[PDB]
Order: sequence, then C-alpha cells, then structure tokens
Amino acid sequence: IVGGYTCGANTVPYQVSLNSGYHFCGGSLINSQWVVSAAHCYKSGIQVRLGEDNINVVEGNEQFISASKSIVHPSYNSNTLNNDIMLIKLKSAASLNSRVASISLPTSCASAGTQCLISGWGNTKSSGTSYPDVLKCLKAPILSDSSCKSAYPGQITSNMFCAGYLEGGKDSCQGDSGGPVVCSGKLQGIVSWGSGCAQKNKPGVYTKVCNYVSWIKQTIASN
Ligand SMILES: N=C(N)c1ccc(/N=N\Nc2ccc(C(=N)N)cc2)cc1
Ligand SMILES: [Ca+2]
Repeated sequence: IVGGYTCGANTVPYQVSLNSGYHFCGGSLINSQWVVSAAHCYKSGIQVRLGEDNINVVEGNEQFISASKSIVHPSYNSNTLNNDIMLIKLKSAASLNSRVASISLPTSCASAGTQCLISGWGNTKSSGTSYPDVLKCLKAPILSDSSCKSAYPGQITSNMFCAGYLEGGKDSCQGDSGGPVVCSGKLQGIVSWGSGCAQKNKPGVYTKVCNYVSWIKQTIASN
C-alpha cells in the first residue's frame, strides 16, 4: 500500500496474509474455512495467516492454517488477469474472534465514488521498494469505469474496477495482491493489478467481487 496508513493491529480482521515461507499475497476471510484472493496469487503450499498485524513478529493473535484446496476461477485468464479470483479452503476452520473475522460478500455491486478500505503488506513505495511489517490501509474511492478504461485502454473488463486516485500517490502495490477492497462492509474488490503503483493516471485495478458472489457461494457450498 502506497500512501496509506498503519491500520492498527487487527483493525482489518478479515485481512489474511498468504504465506509460502514468506508473505506473498493478501486474501480476505469470507468464512471460517474460506479465503478469497486473486487467482494470480495461486500457489501450492499456501499457509493462510489470519490475525496478523506485524507479519514478521508473532504478536499473539495469529492463526496459521494451511490451505487444503485452492480453486482458481474457472475463467481466470493469467494473461489479462480477467477473473482474477481464487478461493482457498483452509484445512481447518479458523477460530473466529474479534481479530479473525470474516468479511461479507457483496449482495450487489458498488458504485463509482464509494469509499473503500484497501489493505495489505505490499510495497509502500511507488519508486523503489519498502515492505512494511505491519498492515497498511488505504481509503480509496471506486473510480468510474470510464476513467478506469481510459487509464488502461483495452485491459479493463467488466470483472475489474479501478479504485484510488488518478493524481497518484495512493494505491495498492505488489504484495497487496489478493487482498481486500472493502466498501460499505462488503468485500467488493480484490487487489489485482496496476501499472507500477500510485502512479499518476494508473489507479489500482481490482477484481470486481460482486460479479463472483454466485460462483463464490456455489463453490463454497459444494466444497
Ligand atoms: N498499482 C496497483 N494497484 C498494483 C500494482 C501491482 C500489483 N502487483 N502485484 N503483484 C506482483 C507480483 C509479481 C510481480 C513480479 N513478477 N515481479 C510484480 C507484482 C498489485 C497492485
Ligand atoms: Ca504476526
């Protein structure tokens, strides 16, 4: 997260870190046994780390649970990142508590202008690299689809939206991938992609979760 702020320990209790020996993506807990992340975060041997704040220090609220199953969206296209969404089932149910909480799926889509909370342990620099240890947060509005598609001609699909600040300075970034964009109490976005980070006229691109709620619910119900 570039230009964000320190969330505060466990203030984003649905935020998970996906770990394969190191943090490599965020993900959002959607129930005790399921995380949603970006399909581009897919790897074998994922451990989901819940209750994390400082991802490099055991602070006492963590639950580390291995994934039993990863389900990448049927139509995920890694070239275009269209349908950049994946479900990860945990080997065992997370113990839900105030610091490890699920986030509601949308029942409908969010609108341009809606303010969202984007969070992650991704790079905090737009030039160069600094990875934070504690969770970073960014409040960012959903941008009109037209500004999104103007920003990234030929790359934005109906399964994507832009959020952030065309001015630059405030964005998600590498390492935030897969993490939540939560708007009005619902997971509306997954950190998906962008050009660099917090660059002028290159807002964050986010998987449009509300397109996937049927698939998520059906997939979870069947798995
Ligand atoms: N500007 C953003 N919103 C944004 C930009 C990039 C982004 N990328 N995530 N992850 C990512 C993963 C791997 C590489 C790599 N092969 N070197 C680079 C980036 C996630 C969000
Ligand atoms: Ca920790």
